[PDB]
Amino acid sequence: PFTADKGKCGLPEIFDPPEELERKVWELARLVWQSSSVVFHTGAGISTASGIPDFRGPHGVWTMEERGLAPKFDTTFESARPTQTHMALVQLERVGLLRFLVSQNVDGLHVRSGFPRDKLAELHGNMFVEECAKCKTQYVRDTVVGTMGLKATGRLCTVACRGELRDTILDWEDSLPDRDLALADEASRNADLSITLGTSLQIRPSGNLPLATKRRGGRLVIVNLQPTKHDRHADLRIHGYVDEVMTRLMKHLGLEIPAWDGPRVLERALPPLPRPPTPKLE
Ligand SMILES: Nc1ncnc2c1ncn2[C@@H]1O[C@H](COP(=O)(O)OP(=O)(O)OC[C@H]2O[C@H](O)[C@H](O)[C@@H]2O)[C@@H](O)[C@H]1O
Ligand SMILES: Nc1cc(Cl)c(S(N)(=O)=O)cc1S(N)(=O)=O
Ligand SMILES: [Cl-]
Ligand SMILES: [Zn+2]
Repeated sequence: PFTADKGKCGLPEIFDPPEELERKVWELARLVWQSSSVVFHTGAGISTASGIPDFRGPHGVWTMEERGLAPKFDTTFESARPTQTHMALVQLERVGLLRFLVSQNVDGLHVRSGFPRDKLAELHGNMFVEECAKCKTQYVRDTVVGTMGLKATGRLCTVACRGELRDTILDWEDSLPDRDLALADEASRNADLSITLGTSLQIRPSGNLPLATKRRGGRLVIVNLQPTKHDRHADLRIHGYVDEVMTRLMKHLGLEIPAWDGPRVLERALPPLPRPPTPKLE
């Protein structure tokens, strides 16, 4: 924990100028239109505009620690609202343009946004989620589960079990959940487009999954203000605020970003809603 490798922290931000930013989000739209199977990979960068500081940005948890400063939260995890980017990802799944969502975020915001859990891999856990050791039944709580590191929460399974409920927050030494990692790897490998949003891609294996898309001629788009570990491997790197990128993209795709009704859990994805017809491309 103390010596744990926190990676490259506080690298300078890159800002694509407006003309170039506009061009690259139109190119992103084209890649989304052309793709049979789109997988999104999300990290701390997608929750910064809700007041949750990232890890390795200029004011990241780890960056600030490295300079002897403190991170600053503008929300609690319970009062955090899903961003435009979160709500855009809900809509893209609803209209069938998102096959799978792989997240490193423990903030519970994808679940609470109404994103279907059967299309979500939560690689590092979910702070609102506790799991029964005996029957592996998961409980999505309305409050943060008070422990980390897969500890006993003090609550017992209510399954028609009295099993010990434990948090789902990995500590440094913990293996990733095999179900989430298995499904994330399968999605990434079979995707012909992987789009990274607000991740520096420094954590193995989470950060390596988008590269798996590149096998058998898949395309990789990295959306990030800072450089990322796999920048060289990207077909497209967009240096801009993920909210500006996702709003411009939804506008290109002719989709509205849906209203957040407040914290809501959806276990299973629906058949796709209607979507606009595809533009002519070539
Ligand atoms: N609004 C924004 N728009 C675009 N990029 C942004 C924005 N805000 C931040 N960024 C970028 O978002 C990126 C966030 O990168 P990192 O902070 O490493 O977060 P991770 O998800 O990859 O951390 C992985 C794990 O590491 C931890 O130990 C935990 O275990 C994590 O789950 C930066 O490069 C920012 O430039
Ligand atoms: N950015 C961030 C910072 C912290 Cl400190 C935590 S944690 N360890 O308190 O869950 C979680 C996140 S996020 N939004 O990536 O889930
Ligand atoms: Cl909190
Ligand atoms: Zn149980």
